[PDB]
Amino acid sequence: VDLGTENLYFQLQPRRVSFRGEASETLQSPGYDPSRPESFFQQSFQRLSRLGHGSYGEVFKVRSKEDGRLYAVKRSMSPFRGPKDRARKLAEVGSHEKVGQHPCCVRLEQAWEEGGILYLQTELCGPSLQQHCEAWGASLPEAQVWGYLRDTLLALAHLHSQGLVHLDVKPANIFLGPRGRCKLGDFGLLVELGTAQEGDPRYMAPELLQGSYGTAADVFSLGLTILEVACNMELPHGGEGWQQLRQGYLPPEFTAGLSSELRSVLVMMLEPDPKLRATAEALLALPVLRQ
Ligand SMILES: Cc1ccc(O)c(C)c1-n1c(N)c(C(=O)N2CCn3nccc3C2)c2nc(C)c(C)nc21
Repeated sequence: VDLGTENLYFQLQPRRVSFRGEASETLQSPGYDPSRPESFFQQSFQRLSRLGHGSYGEVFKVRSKEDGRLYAVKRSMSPFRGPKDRARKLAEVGSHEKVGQHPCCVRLEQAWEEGGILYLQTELCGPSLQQHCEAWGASLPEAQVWGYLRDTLLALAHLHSQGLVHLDVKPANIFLGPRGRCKLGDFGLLVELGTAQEGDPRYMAPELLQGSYGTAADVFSLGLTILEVACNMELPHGGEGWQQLRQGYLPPEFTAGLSSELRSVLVMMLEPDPKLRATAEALLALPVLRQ
């Protein structure tokens, strides 16, 4: 109703977080007894390794005591600051669910809050596309690039058909599947056009400087994502180089080795004018991007 004015503006029992509807907020698991002081997360999972960390919190590789299967769990660092912070963190679950089952989107298994900490349990993926390129140590071969471009386009087509904008497409937010596949993840910044925060400046669509939000923004971000991985090219967060990449410039020092076909597709994705920029649907229809 109105975030920032709540009665009791100022929970040691876990509560399921869902905007889908199931009615059962109560969590249970083998290995979990709510009368013991450890959290649901502590009692219900074997934490195997830390996959990542930052200001947001941490991600663990875990084995579920429920099914013996491997998952990734992301947890927030600190208790919610208050109801706006809580509403903003929970909105990730709403967005993640709103996305849905799509094979090119990271699948959310369940989410819960406890002690003001938010936990999201997803499928365990492979490394991020950024981590993949770091391990590769060079430009990805185009055969790999075509598969990751297709997969991430399928993911964007799925979001965009539903009026959803990811707003933070980049190698760090794309995760390897088996067999040269990948999945779009990190729906924390996703917005629903015409309803109710900024992506990585290196990948940001030029029209966002004027607050012009649209699905086209994601196509531009994926353009620079693919340019980066295909050319092993570090993207500037600002200055002349940042501007040039938003004026149709492809640096010849990095891009001379691109196939005409991959170059042509990147030019359509990097079109500065969001009204002229190709849609994900339009790109997936091109014979060069089928099967
Ligand atoms: C948990 C979570 C909730 C929401 C959501 O949108 C996403 C995408 C995730 N999510 C995974 N599924 C990760 C993962 O599965 N891995 C990648 C890192 N990595 N390294 C080796 C294997 C892996 C396997 C993962 N990793 C990190 C560092 C972050 C920040 N989130 C990740």
